[PDB]
Amino acid sequence: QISVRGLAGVENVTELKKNFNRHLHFTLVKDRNVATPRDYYFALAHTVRDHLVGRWIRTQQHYYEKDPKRIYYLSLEFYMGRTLQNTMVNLALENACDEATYQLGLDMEELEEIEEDAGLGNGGLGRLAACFLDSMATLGLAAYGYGIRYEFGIFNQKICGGWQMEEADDWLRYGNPWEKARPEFTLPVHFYGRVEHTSQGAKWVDTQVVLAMPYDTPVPGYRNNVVNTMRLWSAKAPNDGYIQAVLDRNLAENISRVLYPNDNFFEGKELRLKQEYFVVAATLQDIIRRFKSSTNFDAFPDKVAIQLNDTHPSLAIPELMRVLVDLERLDWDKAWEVTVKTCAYTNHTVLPEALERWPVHLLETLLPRHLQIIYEINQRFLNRVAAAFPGDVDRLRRMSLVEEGAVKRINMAHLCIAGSHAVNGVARIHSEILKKTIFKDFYELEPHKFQNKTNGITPRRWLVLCNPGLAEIIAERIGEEYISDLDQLRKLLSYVDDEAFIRDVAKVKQENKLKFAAYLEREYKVHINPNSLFDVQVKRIHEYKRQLLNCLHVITLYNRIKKEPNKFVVPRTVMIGGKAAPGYHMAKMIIKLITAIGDVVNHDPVVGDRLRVIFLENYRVSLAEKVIPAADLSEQISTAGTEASGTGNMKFMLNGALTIGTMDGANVEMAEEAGEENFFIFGMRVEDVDRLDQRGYNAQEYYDRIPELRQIIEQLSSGFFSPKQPDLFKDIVNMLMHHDRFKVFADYEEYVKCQERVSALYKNPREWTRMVIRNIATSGKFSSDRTIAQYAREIWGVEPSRQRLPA
Amino acid sequence: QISVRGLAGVENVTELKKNFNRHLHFTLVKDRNVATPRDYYFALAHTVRDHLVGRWIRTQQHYYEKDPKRIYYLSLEFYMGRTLQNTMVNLALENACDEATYQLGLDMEELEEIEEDAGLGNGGLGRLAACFLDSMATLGLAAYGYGIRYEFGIFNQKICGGWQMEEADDWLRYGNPWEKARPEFTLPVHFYGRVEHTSQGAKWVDTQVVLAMPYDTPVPGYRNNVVNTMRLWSAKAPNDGYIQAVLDRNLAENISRVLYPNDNFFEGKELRLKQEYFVVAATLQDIIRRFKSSTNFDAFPDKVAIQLNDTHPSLAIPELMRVLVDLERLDWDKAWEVTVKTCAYTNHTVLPEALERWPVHLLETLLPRHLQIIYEINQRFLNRVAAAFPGDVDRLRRMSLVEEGAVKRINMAHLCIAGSHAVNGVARIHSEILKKTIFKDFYELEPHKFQNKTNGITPRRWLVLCNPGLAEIIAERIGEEYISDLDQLRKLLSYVDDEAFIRDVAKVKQENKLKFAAYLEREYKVHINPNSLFDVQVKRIHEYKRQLLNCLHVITLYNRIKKEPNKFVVPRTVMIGGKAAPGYHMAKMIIKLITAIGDVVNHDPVVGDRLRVIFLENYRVSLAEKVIPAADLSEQISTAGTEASGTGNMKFMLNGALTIGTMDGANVEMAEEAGEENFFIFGMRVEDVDRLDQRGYNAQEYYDRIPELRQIIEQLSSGFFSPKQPDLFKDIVNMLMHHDRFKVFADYEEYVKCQERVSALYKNPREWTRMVIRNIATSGKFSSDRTIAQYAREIWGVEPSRQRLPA
Ligand SMILES: OC[C@H]1O[C@@H](c2cc(O)ccc2O)[C@H](O)[C@@H](O)[C@@H]1O
Ligand SMILES: OC[C@H]1O[C@@H](c2cc(O)ccc2O)[C@H](O)[C@@H](O)[C@@H]1O
Ligand SMILES: *Cc1c(COP(=O)(O)O)cnc(C)c1O
Ligand SMILES: *Cc1c(COP(=O)(O)O)cnc(C)c1O
Repeated sequence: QISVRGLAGVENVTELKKNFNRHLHFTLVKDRNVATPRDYYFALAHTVRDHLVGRWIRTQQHYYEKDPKRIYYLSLEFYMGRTLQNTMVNLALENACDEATYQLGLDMEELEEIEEDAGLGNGGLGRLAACFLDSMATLGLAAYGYGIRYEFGIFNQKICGGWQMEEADDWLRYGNPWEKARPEFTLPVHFYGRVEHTSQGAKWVDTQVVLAMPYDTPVPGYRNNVVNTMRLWSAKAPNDGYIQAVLDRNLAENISRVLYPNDNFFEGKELRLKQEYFVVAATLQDIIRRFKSSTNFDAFPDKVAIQLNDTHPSLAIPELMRVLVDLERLDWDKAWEVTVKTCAYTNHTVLPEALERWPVHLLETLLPRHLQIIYEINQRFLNRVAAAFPGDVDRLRRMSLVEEGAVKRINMAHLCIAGSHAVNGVARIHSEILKKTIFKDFYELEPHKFQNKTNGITPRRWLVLCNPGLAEIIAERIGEEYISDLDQLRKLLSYVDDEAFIRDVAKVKQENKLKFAAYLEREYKVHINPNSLFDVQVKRIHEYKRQLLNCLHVITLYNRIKKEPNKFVVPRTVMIGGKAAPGYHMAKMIIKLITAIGDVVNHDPVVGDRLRVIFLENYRVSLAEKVIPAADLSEQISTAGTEASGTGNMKFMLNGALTIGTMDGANVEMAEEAGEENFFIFGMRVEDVDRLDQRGYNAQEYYDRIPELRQIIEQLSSGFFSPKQPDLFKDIVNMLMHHDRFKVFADYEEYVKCQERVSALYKNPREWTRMVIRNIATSGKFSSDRTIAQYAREIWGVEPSRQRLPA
Repeated sequence: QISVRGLAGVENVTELKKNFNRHLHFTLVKDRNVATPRDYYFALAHTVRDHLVGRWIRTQQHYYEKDPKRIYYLSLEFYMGRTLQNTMVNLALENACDEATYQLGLDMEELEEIEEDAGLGNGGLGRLAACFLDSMATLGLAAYGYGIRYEFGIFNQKICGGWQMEEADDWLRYGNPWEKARPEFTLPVHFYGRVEHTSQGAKWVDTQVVLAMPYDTPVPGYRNNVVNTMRLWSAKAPNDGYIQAVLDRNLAENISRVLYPNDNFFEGKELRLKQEYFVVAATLQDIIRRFKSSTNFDAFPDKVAIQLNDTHPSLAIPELMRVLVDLERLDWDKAWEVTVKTCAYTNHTVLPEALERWPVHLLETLLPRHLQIIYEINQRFLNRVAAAFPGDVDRLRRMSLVEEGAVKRINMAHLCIAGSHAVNGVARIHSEILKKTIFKDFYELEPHKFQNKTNGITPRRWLVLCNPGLAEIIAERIGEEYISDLDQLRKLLSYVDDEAFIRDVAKVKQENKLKFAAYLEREYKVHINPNSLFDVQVKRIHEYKRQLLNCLHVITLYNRIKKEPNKFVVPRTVMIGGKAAPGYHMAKMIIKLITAIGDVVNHDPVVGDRLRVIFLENYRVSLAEKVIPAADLSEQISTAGTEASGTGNMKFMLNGALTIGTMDGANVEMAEEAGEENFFIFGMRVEDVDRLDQRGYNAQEYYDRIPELRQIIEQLSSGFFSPKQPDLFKDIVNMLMHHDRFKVFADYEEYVKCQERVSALYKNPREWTRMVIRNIATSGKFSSDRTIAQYAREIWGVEPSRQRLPA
């Protein structure tokens, strides 16, 4: 047992054991003679859950009595991962439960692996919402996460013949012990219909009704006895030939059936629009209901803050207006004032293919009243623009919420800026780019609205939970206060020359690598050398993230070895993992390329154990918790200006891996905090990318001047990596040579050179670890607690608290 | 008084004072009432000189008794600089003399400034010979420096209208107290004539005779009581209408009149050839004379080692053969064996315009016998090549000592390789380049001959003498042993975190900068800001050294300031100094450009004291001793592969300045010793340069893709820096754009970026100094004591000794 894992008191261990047996008997209806590991997992989950209830009920009762300003975080994604360990950590029950299960003759680690990941998200945006809920609870904010309870989350990825195969993520199959259905709070949501203009106001009639049933999941703060709520809505058909009518109920319930598996890509499908309005409509009614139970809505913004995670829940703006104007009968101007002061919008990308632009004909059929409200909002907004910039007709066209052309569309991002009192980017460089390019016109009109809130990650799940060994050696030196005040890691700088510490940090990493190297053989049949440098790139597969650049390097290393076999080179295990969106052809071709390279490299006798290429299958939160602690090198090589922030980069930094990356997103602030000398930065900066675009990017030029690059392209083209199918990678080569939007070749030389400097430092164990300590010691700024404290003070207008609520 | 400067004993101070007064009276024939500072300088010089005599006579007597192997270093250049302080340092008389002169009411520092530099050299090659003599004496080797006593050394440089003006360096005007004329050892040297082939051997007859009169100068080792000799020959006409015949004696004496002012450039003038044979002929007779007084010449190589400093003294090979064969009557094969085992050759450059290729018609008229011997050597050599590489006729052509064509020439470098048992480069990268390119054929034939001997500098003149403050704070921590065992500076690494040391190192530098900033106003009328970063590039003006790249950066800094005047930038004083060879037009245009930039930059009100451009006039050894200790940034930016070694770079490193440079010459080994992280490396490596040449260097490409570079070129072309003469710099621009052999534009971007990282570190005083300490601490390898110990053991076959000879 380690200190950070809490006390294993005699009274508590005894209590846990009896409650465990009580649940196994009464709850699971089983006896030790027929119970399986899954049954044991559930008995434990129910036991731990019992400890949350008391705090959950009192926290909510507390908010009712004190009536603080409530924070509503609306998101279509909450990438939660597993809940058992995180709950034990936040309640300081980990050692007690470890001990109790030990005494019952069970291995708690084994049971934890049985829990299904709650994969209600795609990647960064979804996991950010999850980290935020943890921090909001840890900072004592009266916050509520609101989203959709998808029956099927992100698909489970299977690799067949080196190709990605998708299969339904039936995460609710065995039940979810963490959620509590609240059928009594079911609310109606309207679709279609038409608008009627009577004497006293407009009415939305003849609508199709879909019920929204909420499921509440507890969100415990870190050892402060605060337990907030994440409310997820489930679609249900109202109860009102016969057989077919009953079977068609599934049409309405399909709304909460599956999570769209696109990350950073907009797909204008009706079902997706229905999901977006569904979460918005149910949530707002719940918000208003709670408010009226605290009617002049003038105080609404003083009691309510609604944070829009990207534009997905943007309909909250016109829906709030609809309710205040049509139902509460407030005048437009009063309603608009309340709406703007209540809403805030967070942008997460600048890529054009990711911005939401809904066809007017769709909103026209599905939400006729909202379209009218949007036109009105647009009308009044453009009048403000016209008055501020008289005669600038092109500005009017550029700022309009309505986009003209082949098919009229509504720019949801413009709608969010107009209807929010605050708009923020997620990293300094990203926020600046927003003001300089994408939202320049809006920034000129209302400079005060634009802010920055650099992303962060929770040190609970991303350090204590996944890397106990590191959290322990750190605690031994500076105590445990850093877990909820990560800035204290700075105190570790005074140990950079401490021989003992250096030895421990290195030891922890080695243990993590052995543990992971073992895991890889266990549940996947792959052997790797634990002494090699663990070079990993895990994140969704996308061209802008440039897994292809990583591939080029790997192939370069291979060609160099084959060129001079008996020459020494630092051993490396190159691990790449991530899912590709089902309809993203190029993403799927890249995965194939990666496995294809592995097929060649991993079986070349001459390479030996000096180079290994492994594709990490089904990358997800639970897997991230395993690979990150075991990494030595973190690949964050997106083309400068494309990765808004990135969060995986922060996880790696906090866990003892060095970073090789471009000056993109949060990498810039990370390098700034640790010192550029302690980072492996390379490639074009944003400015260099623009210059190249002015000039015109011609990949052929690099192909002609770099022999090693040429050799690689010719290997791909000739079928060196695809014997049976010589032209298998023709699309990739064609893209790289003629239409590479991300300039892979432009950063190749500097990337390869930078990688050489990495290998050089790895040869000096002591100095590599010392640099590691300098990174870990300055990763404090990247805690989501800092991020949330900034949102709270600069946007929501509430003060975070570290005060413990009574037991 | 500081410790490293020795003891100021009461008996010695009293003795020095009386001897000072004795010389002022009896030697200078003056009294205190009419004595000027110069008279005082001479009284002091004679007093210090008296202390050398006893040791000088005993050292030579010692070599006579013990009869060790003698080392003869032949060089046409010995860039000695001043001798007074160096002598006091090596005899540990500095404090005593400081005290004694103080008591007589005189400032010793003032008197030292009166001594004329012995400028018998151009640059690096000449100063290397000087450092070598110091180290050979310090290592107790029986070594003799042999050269020419030029009446006029390197010209004194005057800047008029921003242009270089040359004026005779009449360094002997007031007399040289250090030398001792030895008219009794005068030797005859022959020129012209013809060859007669009699029965028993060939005879060189009807020659013109020129006498060689030697002047001996003492070379004291560091506190070991060893005093070696530097013998310099002076040309004298034999004593045998009347008036004109007497006046024409000057024709013969013109041989030792002036030093050719070319550095790294071959000028095939007859007078230069006469100088080369003159030093060789007189020296060899002296060597043989001394040997016969120690006749089977089989032991000659066991008692004699002749080191050829470049090809300038290459005629030593055929001259030795001439003497052994024609005069001593040894058979050719025996004579050749002795010659090869006796001679060793050091190459100092790979630039084609620097290699000596003498026209056959000149050697034919001036040295008919030597030409015959050279043909014979060539003949027998090519027979060896033919036998080793049968049928390779092109190799025969490439290796021939005789070059065919428009005008037959003799490749002196090929002659040296054939007639020497050892050939060495002066830095690892240079030595490798010799084996891979320039002398590849020779390396293949005789791989054993090729070696490397990385250059070094003497820590006596280049640390103790010019930077007493630094030598003192170092001695305070690790003692004084490092002065003759520089590797001990490593011990300073354990003080890199020592707050006291950091403060002292920084303090010493600040004092040096104040001292120099003051000097600049004193004897030159220029004011500078002592708080700015001292950015200096001092060395001979040449295109390969790329002072032009430095200029481009300076202009860039200026344009950036003018662009954003109120933006903060680290203040800089950019100092550039160096002489241009009289006939090197481009070199003279670069000097003009530098002063022209200064004229604009230094008088722009907006720049203020943030940027200053100063051209250091008349750069020479005595000036180097002043600027180097005061530098913060050392510019060593030659195009990769062109600077064989460089030595100025080492001086700066030993004196606390950081280095920004290319991976050229010794810079590579310096970075390797200190760690690349503690060096500011940038630009193309040798390999990148070759790739560019394969491809074809097109400067226009850089001009088109870099706006800042374009702006600079257009400023130069339009006359921005030359109002009255708008096209004044047309030649420079034309060269840069169409025929730049050194690829200035190719390294511009990376250079400017690297300079930004320098400015960034300078903003952090503590970390800049810590990096400085890491440099100084690892500069040990660059002591000429290490270099000479390697020559001694690996080439000359003698063991260095640190044993003190009796008083
Ligand atoms: O802000 C959390 C992360 O959100 C990511 C994201 C943005 C979207 O518009 C859609 C999906 C998605 O995962 C950005 O790519 C990351 O850079 C950023 O760190
Ligand atoms: O070896 C001492 C230095 O000799 C220099 C030199 C070489 C020549 O062939 C002629 C003159 C001259 O000064 C090289 O340029 C330096 O790189 C080298 O460090
Ligand atoms: C942290 C995380 C991400 C975000 O990673 P980036 O590299 O910033 O894209 C995506 N997926 C999972 C499962 C994560 O844990
Ligand atoms: C050391 C020295 C040199 C050689 O300098 P580099 O930069 O190596 O060319 C030339 N001249 C003088 C006066 C020197 O002291």
